[PDB]
Amino acid sequence: LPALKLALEYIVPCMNKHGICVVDDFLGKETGQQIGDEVRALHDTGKFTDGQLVSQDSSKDIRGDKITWIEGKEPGCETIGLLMSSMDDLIRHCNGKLGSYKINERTKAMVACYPGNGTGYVRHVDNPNGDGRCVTCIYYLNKDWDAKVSGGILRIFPEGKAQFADIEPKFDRLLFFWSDRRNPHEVQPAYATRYAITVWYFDADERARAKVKYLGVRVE
Ligand SMILES: O=C(O)CNC(=O)c1nc(Cl)c2ccccc2c1O
Ligand SMILES: [Mn+2]
Repeated sequence: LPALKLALEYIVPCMNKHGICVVDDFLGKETGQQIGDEVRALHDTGKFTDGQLVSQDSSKDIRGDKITWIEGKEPGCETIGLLMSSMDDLIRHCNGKLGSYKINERTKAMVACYPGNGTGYVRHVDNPNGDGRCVTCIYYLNKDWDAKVSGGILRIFPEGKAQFADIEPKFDRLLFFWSDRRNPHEVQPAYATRYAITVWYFDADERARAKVKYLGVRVE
């Protein structure tokens, strides 16, 4: 599907209505599997961190999600860069229709690997203090994921709503949601290796004034 039809007929109305939007089969099996291959290659060659220290004898320490930051131009990351370009194309075609936000900037990609040792990620808000991030975009890479046996569901707790939104981390699934306090969320314990790629998109105004908050030119 062209970035434009998805954006205009699904992503814009869904984000303005629900603030949580899922696109399945975003890039297709061939491209999705190549991205999976690149991510697994990064993992197998030690490009990830050792993992979030979950509990602290140091040999018995439990570590959780591993991460690596990817620009998309690195050797062996070109298909990740293609994913990032595709995300950018969608956001570009949503211009002026997501909230009243103006998006002209993003982060690098954060590739995350939950190692499958029963660790997850605690309930949190991505941007609770106004750092400029307005949309969280996550792409999942896990073929034939069965949450009934592997866990790893993303559970979102939409504000003002007495309800859960449970999202399985399915292969070739793209997810968008508002990054601020509207969408507290958690990753339930994962019992199999679980990969995802996240990009955050900035609202230009919030980012500009965030620079005032968290602050140079020489004076002679
Ligand atoms: O992977 C998922 O479905 C959802 N993950 C997250 O919400 C998530 N959020 C943050 Cl802020 C971090 C932050 C650092 C490392 C991993 C994260 C993560 O997986
Ligand atoms: Mn998060």
